[PDB]
Amino acid sequence: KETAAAKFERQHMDSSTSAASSSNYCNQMMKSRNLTKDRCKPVNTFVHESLADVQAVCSQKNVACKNGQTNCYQSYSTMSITDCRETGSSKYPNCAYKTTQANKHIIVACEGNPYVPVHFDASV
Repeated sequence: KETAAAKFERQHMDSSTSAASSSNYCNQMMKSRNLTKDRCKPVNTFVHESLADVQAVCSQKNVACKNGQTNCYQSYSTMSITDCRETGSSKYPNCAYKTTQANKHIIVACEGNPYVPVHFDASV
């Protein structure tokens, strides 16, 4: 709500493009969202759907988190997703990514207040 909803939006949201067809997306994005900062994560998923669209999921199909469970919700249909996948070997500022584009469904956890997604569980 104050750091979680921001945390999620930081990592997973990109509602400015309907998609992403190129490794350029991933490389710029990870950098942009300073996701390479200090230590760039191996793999990250960006949702190309309006933030509202994503919040909406908080009141869709109720599932089981890959941990505790419910408070986990699954997207009815298919979401425009972009997968960012590390590539460039070495453990330093050397971070390159490949841009894989899918159309999968999302599993999100939601801290309502109104509703705000805070943790992006599995991407299908």
